[PDB]
Amino acid sequence: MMKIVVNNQSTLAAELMIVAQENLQKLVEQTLDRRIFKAKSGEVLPLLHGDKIVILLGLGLRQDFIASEYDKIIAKAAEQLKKLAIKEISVDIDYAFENDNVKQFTLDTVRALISETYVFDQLKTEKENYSLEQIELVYSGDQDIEDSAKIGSAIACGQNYAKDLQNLPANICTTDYMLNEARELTSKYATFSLDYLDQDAMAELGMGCALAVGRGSYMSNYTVCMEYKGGNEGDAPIVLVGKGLVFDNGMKMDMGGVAAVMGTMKAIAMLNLPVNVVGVMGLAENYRPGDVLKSMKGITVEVSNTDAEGRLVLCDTLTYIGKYKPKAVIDLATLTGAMIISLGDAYSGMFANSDKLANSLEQAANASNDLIWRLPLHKPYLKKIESKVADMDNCGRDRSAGSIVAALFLSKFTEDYEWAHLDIAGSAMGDASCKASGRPVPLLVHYLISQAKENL
Amino acid sequence: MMKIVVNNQSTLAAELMIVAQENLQKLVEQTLDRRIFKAKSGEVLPLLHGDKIVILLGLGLRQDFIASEYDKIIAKAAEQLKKLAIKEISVDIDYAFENDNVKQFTLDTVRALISETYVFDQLKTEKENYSLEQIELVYSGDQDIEDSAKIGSAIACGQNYAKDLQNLPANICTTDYMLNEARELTSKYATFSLDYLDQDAMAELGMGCALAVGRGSYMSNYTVCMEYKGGNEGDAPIVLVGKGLVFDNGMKMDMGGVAAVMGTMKAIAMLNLPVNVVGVMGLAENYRPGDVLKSMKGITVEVSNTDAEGRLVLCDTLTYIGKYKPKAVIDLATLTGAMIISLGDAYSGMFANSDKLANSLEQAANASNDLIWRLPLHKPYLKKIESKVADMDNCGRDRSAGSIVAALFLSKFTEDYEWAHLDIAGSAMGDASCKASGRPVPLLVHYLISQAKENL
Amino acid sequence: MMKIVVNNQSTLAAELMIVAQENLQKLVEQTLDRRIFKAKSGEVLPLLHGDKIVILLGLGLRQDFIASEYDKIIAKAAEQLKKLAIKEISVDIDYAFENDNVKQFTLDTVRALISETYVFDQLKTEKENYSLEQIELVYSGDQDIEDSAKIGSAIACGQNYAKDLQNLPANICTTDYMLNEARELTSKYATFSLDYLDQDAMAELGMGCALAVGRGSYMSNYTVCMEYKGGNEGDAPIVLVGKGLVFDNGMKMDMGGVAAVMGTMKAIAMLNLPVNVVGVMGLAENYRPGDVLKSMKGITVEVSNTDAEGRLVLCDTLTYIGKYKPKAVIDLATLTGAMIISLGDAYSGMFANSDKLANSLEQAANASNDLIWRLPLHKPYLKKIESKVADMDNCGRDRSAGSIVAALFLSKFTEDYEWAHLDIAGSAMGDASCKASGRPVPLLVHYLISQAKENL
Ligand SMILES: [Cl-]
Ligand SMILES: [Cl-]
Ligand SMILES: [Cl-]
Ligand SMILES: [Cl-]
Ligand SMILES: [Cl-]
Ligand SMILES: [Cl-]
Ligand SMILES: [Cl-]
Ligand SMILES: [Cl-]
Ligand SMILES: [Cl-]
Ligand SMILES: [Cl-]
Ligand SMILES: [Cl-]
Ligand SMILES: [Cl-]
Ligand SMILES: [Cl-]
Ligand SMILES: [Cl-]
Ligand SMILES: [Cl-]
Ligand SMILES: [K+]
Ligand SMILES: [K+]
Ligand SMILES: [K+]
Ligand SMILES: [K+]
Ligand SMILES: [K+]
Ligand SMILES: [K+]
Ligand SMILES: [K+]
Ligand SMILES: [K+]
Ligand SMILES: [K+]
Repeated sequence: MMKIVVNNQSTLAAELMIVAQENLQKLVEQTLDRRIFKAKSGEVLPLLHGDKIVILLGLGLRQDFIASEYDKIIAKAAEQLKKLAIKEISVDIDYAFENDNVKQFTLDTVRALISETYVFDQLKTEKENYSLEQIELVYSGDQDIEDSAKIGSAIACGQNYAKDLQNLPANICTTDYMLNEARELTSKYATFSLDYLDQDAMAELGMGCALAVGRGSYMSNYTVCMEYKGGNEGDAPIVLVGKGLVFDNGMKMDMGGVAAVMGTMKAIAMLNLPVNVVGVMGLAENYRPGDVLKSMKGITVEVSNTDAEGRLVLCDTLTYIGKYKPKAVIDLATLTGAMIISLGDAYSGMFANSDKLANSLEQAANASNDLIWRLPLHKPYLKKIESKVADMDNCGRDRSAGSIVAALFLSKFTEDYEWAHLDIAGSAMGDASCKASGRPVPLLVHYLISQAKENL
Repeated sequence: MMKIVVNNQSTLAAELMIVAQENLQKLVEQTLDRRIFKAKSGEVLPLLHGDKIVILLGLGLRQDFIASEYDKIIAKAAEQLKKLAIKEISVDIDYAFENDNVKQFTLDTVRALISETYVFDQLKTEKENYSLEQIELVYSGDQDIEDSAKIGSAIACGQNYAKDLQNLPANICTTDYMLNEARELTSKYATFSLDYLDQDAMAELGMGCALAVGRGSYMSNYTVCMEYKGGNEGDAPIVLVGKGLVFDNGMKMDMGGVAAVMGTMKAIAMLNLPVNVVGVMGLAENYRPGDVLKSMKGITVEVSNTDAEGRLVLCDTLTYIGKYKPKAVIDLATLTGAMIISLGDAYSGMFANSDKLANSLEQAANASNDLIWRLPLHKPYLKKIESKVADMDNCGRDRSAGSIVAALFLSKFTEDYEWAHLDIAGSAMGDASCKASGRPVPLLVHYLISQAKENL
Repeated sequence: MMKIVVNNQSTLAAELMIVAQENLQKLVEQTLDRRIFKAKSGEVLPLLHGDKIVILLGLGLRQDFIASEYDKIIAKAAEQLKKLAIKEISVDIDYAFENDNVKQFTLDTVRALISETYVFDQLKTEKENYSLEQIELVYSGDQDIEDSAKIGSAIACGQNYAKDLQNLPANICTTDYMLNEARELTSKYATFSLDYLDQDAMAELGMGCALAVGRGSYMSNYTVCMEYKGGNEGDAPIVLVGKGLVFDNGMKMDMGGVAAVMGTMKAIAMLNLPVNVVGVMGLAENYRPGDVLKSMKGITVEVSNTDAEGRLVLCDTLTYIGKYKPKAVIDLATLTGAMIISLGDAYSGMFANSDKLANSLEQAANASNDLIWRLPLHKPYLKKIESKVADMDNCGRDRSAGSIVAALFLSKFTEDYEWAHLDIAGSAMGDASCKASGRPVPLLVHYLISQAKENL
């Protein structure tokens, strides 16, 4: 596997010097060796002069530094690593910002490095044969950063797993494929258990909304539950709900919901978090316009928009998970294109029926720099999905407050939970980058770690 | 004019009873007179039984009550008022919610009544000949509500004026027409003064962005400044900047920016606020794709989107107002259609480069229930308007984070102010209601009143 | 200015080693210094180890090498040059392909280097302040390459000038601006003379097609002629005709036609070619659908497509240039979007009414690797522009054989010349690269040089 260690000097054959612009001069003294690299944000200079390779990466000035953009900077170094085929790297952070707290910066540096050196060649004939085998984090200060490195490593491992699942094509990534992934993941840890419903079970429960979305398909619906019993027995679990509609459209809406749940379950299992968590996945493949379905809850839904099938899967799943008597429920869905227009790729939009939960997610977002922006769950917009023939419509007649309307639809099914909804259409896919990001795995693991600490 | 008085009993020939559902029974005792009206939110029952007419209007239960929707409820009564031709009305609020603070509820009731009985028949041959001549607010409690009524009245007067200006057609509402409105408004109050630039003056200042938007038109550009010297001489003014691009398109983007500035200037003049305020209006009428302009600031702007001309007018105006050395600058623009998708009609989206200012606007929004939602001014999205041939583009190449991008463009021109930008495309026009609302006049007057009090 | 010299060893402080993969080993012996760079096509490795910087640039294997793509490879080195701020560079070509003839490779290397280090910051506030000041071409063989370097230099100077003109925005690049460029260029060389027609002159000649295209605009039409009298007096000139419709649309059709004429006139003036050449520019700015115009030739043209105005300018200009009694006439026009669909960015599509001329252009294209593909001037497609009300239509009723139809339209005006038409919509702009290329300046200068040699 990947070796992550921490040390107070650099001992590998290649080194990556991460340099704040205000520390450039000091670095120069310790070393126009002087003039050539100015340590500007994202600037990269590989010095192959010594027998050992040295790559300088600039951060610019503290006052211009947006932490949420740090992956984009590390990306620059990661290209050089791949290009020079460097598999073992010492990462010296002594010349970064004095102000920044080292623990989070360590966590982030390790995470971004492992994340940005990710490669997908599963379906290619020519293999890249490149990956990092070792990172030696080099730090001279007095702070304990060992664990931070371990966590950033685990998270990056989960983001990359999420990326794998988002990158698979729909004909390979079938509902059976996903069900098998859940089996293979749960088999690897004694703390895991797997429960799931097939169509028959789902039909006995009256899950009319979710079953209708797959009605026409050859791929079976499944509601898959990975119970991670990290915490004390009987303590209420945190439930993560992911939407995994194969071949979903809004432009294409990928597996990001379930991909991030998988990625998050893997990470917390690796870190062995002392918290109870259930990862739940609603699986289906893509029932005419105007049909009326009966949800498990018993609310009748007129499906006015055939494009909006993803929410139908999420509503029955959200009703079903109530059995867990969850302390919190967070769902993740590449749910609306409106989200990209509202916030772009940088933020996951979030909606919550609980200020306490919203706050915790906001703290996790600040800590991890996996950015969220809360949007208002504005009840009067419920009128936009009144229906002539049914209890409610699934979608408004126009595009206005689209994401809000979608969250409101779901909110009819979650009134008994403390609940948050992350619309990750932008944050998971990009907005024209079109690249799997593995988000919001980092946010969720920070949130879960914070909840796990509150346990002790 | 309109008579607003306050009294502890009802003495006019028609009465409007505003009834919380929890107080229905109590109202019945004081009076199937019983069974017929249930005081549901917005329910209306006119009793023409007595010689005096009595209209009952329900509020539903406290726990279901969204204050920001109160105009929609009052609207129901206002239809009855017009239909029954009632010009003098006693408004009894003793049966409304006990919990609600009476002062704000009084202010809101008076405002909504005057606002919702608004009529526009200026260009019609058949006149409605309807308006409220007198409201007697009836309240039995110990709170002093006289002033609250006066304020709600002034605000509604400003909203209606704003509605008039939004409702005028572009061929009547010329830049000259607007300039004359500013003259007529400033002539009515000793506290007002008028300064303005014509094209020649604007060209001497190098206002290349704003001048370019009107370059082709017969209607002249103007930058119109209404200085309201309510406060102590030499105290830094609050500057309100409005975008008034005649015949603007994004669907059509109306005069809402300048209309709300006008409405706000009228209201604070009527209330005689002890605060220094300058209302500024950038006027122009609708220069090919790809042109490069030099702003007054000297930044060069490639105009990639011919639709996005409104921001060009706002940037030069924002630079120009710096002369005032304003304590705060708030601009208002029906700027993007993206806003309607993000938030719909209920919220003005806001962006701020100052947390202090954002907070004050958030307090005003809470107080008045003229809702705002802060969106993030996310600097990395500046990349979306990098330009090959110029300092910057005016618009991104796609629709993503559109409103944010527009705010970021403007933010390049306001780095020296505490500054907020209200995108009122949704809140001023509706999202398919398509009706002038006079917003955000109510928000701005609350904000200004709060600032005026902090003066003493 | 730029210093270009030739030498048999490298004497500047930075060096660029251009390395064929089959010569990598040999280079290594002369020098894992070994393992790291594999000389793959476009691979770049800057060695800042010595006091002098050394950049290695790979070509891959001879059998995989497409010469027309060489600029894309040089581009890789040019980024490093700019990034390391290297202004003086020795370019060693001894390790390139043995098979390639050195003269053309020298010409191409110099041209691509100067072309790919081009910067446009005319309208920017922040200047790049970067350009090559000196290239020392290093070659150990027995071939005389001095002149080749001079020519490649002149051509790159013309391509960059063309790029400048394509990159200017329409509001800066007015018909007056272009007329002034022709004045400034003709003033710099005794061999140049300037004749031109304004609108009045054009109207006396009956140029009804060209005048109609600008009829509505403020920018005047001009037909601008730069007579370059390099050759013997009285010898028939080669006429290059360029279409320069400001703000033209098809997506946007730029100044590429006149830009390349300008660039070509500059280059041959610098090289002092002993050939008679007239560069002619039809200038206008953007007359309803269905109008009938009388061309100078007297053919009546129904303008069915308002988008197709560019050809109307070209037809009157083509008639007019007959006065020169030209030996050959080549026109260049970003004329159809169809071209990009047919051939993409790599080829200029060409049409000719003369096999002799087509052949010469094909030889120039082979020599310079400024690629052309001849398309058929298929007379039966003349039926697609038959007109009910006029001699002919300007455009077909559908998109089929669009470029061919456009060439056929023009061919009605050139039956007395040996004539070629280059549709450079793809080759000048890119197809989503969207980048000015300065093509086909290189092709035209090779053609002209070849014609100049045939003179002696
Ligand atoms: Cl990994
Ligand atoms: Cl959906
Ligand atoms: Cl939507
Ligand atoms: Cl609850
Ligand atoms: Cl923990
Ligand atoms: Cl009024
Ligand atoms: Cl705009
Ligand atoms: Cl937009
Ligand atoms: Cl400030
Ligand atoms: Cl006050
Ligand atoms: Cl040059
Ligand atoms: Cl054309
Ligand atoms: Cl075509
Ligand atoms: Cl001939
Ligand atoms: Cl020659
Ligand atoms: K297990
Ligand atoms: K199925
Ligand atoms: K949308
Ligand atoms: K006055
Ligand atoms: K004008
Ligand atoms: K939009
Ligand atoms: K001359
Ligand atoms: K003209
Ligand atoms: K086409």
